[PDB]
Amino acid sequence: HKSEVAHRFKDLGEENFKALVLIAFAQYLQQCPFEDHVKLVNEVTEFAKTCVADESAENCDKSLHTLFGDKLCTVGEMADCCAKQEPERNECFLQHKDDNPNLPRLVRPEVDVMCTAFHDNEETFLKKYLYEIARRHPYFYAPELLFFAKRYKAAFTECCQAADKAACLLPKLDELRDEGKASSAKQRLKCASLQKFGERAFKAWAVARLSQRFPKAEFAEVSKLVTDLTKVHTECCHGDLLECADDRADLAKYICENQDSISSKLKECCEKPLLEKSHCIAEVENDEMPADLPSLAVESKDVCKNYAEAKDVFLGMFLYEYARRHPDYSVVLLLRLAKTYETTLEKCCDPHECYAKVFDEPLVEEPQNLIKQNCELFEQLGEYKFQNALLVRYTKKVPQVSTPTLVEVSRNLGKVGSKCCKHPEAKRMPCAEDYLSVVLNQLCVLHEKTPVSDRVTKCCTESLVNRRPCFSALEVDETYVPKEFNAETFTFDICTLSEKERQIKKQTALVELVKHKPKATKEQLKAVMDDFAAFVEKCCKADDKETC
Ligand SMILES: O=C1CCc2ccc(OCCCCN3CCN(c4cccc(Cl)c4Cl)CC3)cc2N1
Ligand SMILES: COc1c(C)c2c(c(O)c1C/C=C(\C)CCC(=O)O)C(=O)OC2
Repeated sequence: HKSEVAHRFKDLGEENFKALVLIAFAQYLQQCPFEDHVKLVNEVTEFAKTCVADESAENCDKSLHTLFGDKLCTVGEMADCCAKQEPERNECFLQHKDDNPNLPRLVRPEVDVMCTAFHDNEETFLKKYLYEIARRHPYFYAPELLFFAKRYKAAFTECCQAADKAACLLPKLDELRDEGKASSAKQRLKCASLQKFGERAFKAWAVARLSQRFPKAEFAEVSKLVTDLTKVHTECCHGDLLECADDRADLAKYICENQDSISSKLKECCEKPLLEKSHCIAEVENDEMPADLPSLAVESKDVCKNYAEAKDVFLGMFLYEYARRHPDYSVVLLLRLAKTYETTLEKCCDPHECYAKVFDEPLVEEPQNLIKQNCELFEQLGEYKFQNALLVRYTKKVPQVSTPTLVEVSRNLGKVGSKCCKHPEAKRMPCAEDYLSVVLNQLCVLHEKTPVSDRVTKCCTESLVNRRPCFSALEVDETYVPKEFNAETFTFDICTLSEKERQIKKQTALVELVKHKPKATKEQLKAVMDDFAAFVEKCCKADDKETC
């Protein structure tokens, strides 16, 4: 339409619009109180209704960026992003998006406290959810956040009328919260690939993953879906959230109305309501690959004639054909195979006798031996021992990395052994390798915020695919001569916290111990980690309390 806001408002409805806009505000200005934005959002919503009645009305033709930026610049904690033209302002807000914004961790009130607030003002409760999530996750998938919001509303609507509200609601919120971090982590990688590597980098990745999942589809179908997807995530990762959710609603539409040309596993995904549609398709299982499929063609003579007539379309089709056949090959491995074949086709183009042994070119043996060998060690140590085993070997590599970043990163890295070492041989690499680069991007984004090491940054700026191999061969930091002591930190209130929170601290000290004593042997190191745990347990099981 002529007016932009009215088009989105109509398509999405007032409910989603209101939610989508609020999420937009919370992700730009992450510091502003809950109440102050709510005021801004409703003003935009109320104004949105003006343009719906009549698009000709003043200020309606304005772009979504302009309208949003104007109402935000109305609220020493001043970066001063209110800097003239919209190409500058919006990109400014995008620039300032704090991955780790430093906000108090919200504590979870008692079940009875939360249920009553749900009966008082149910609207306010759900808004505070979108608010607090969008603040601490500025690169969260907005339309995926709307889905989680509804599920949040379902848990309270169901449990708070139960006999035992605490046994119902708590298992779920913990479940929702785990999925929250996962949905956030995964979506940050999609924004990193785009904004730090390029649209072609995102297209390539998308082609590969889709191909494995919709192998029954023709090439241009997947090619279509890649274009449509890239446009959704680009909109989302750039603040244009309204266009993001709107397109994604349209994306699922065109998909469910063309299932037979795409996949068979969308059967009941398209049974679920509007939001539940998008979520299902995103996670949908890989469709069975068609039987009686060729391999190659045994190299063709017209290889360089077709590679020059449509390079990307060829390489894309290569990627399509190869990925659709190998559900067991990780996207990272596949992109390596696609990049090894492209450079072979660049130098060689007697071409035939040059690119004959390309498919003979080891890239596959590396991840295989990686997963098999490590899951062995993970079975030997266990999650908390493997985490601990990694916390040392990684602080060793880069002691300069802040302890918090070392902990969470190393924590989440070990958790690979719990997630993917369960699957058969075939479902490991699509699980592990993919999940690894997600956690690896966590480090990169945290590090990029407060950088203190070149080795870490070297891998992050390098090829996204080569991140893992690069990080595994950073050697051990020798020039870490200064290893200053820490008096106050070791001094352990720690007994009112959950068992999980307790271990996290015990792991915080593990890093600090190596940061003070790098060359300290793991044999004398292991002794300290056992006693320090034996001390905390002993001095709280006793009537010492806060004296020991
Ligand atoms: O913040 C820091 C400080 C500096 C630093 C240096 C190196 C580094 O290592 C990344 C490269 C190895 C990746 N491992 C490979 C093994 N892997 C694993 C775990 C369980 C099961 C399975 Cl199957 C597997 Cl493969 C976990 C991920 C991390 C850090 N991090
Ligand atoms: C498997 O998820 C990925 C990942 C991990 C990456 C990329 C990617 O495109 C997708 C597919 C995108 C999806 C499923 C959108 C969901 C929907 O369909 O609504 C990428 O380029 O970097 C990494």
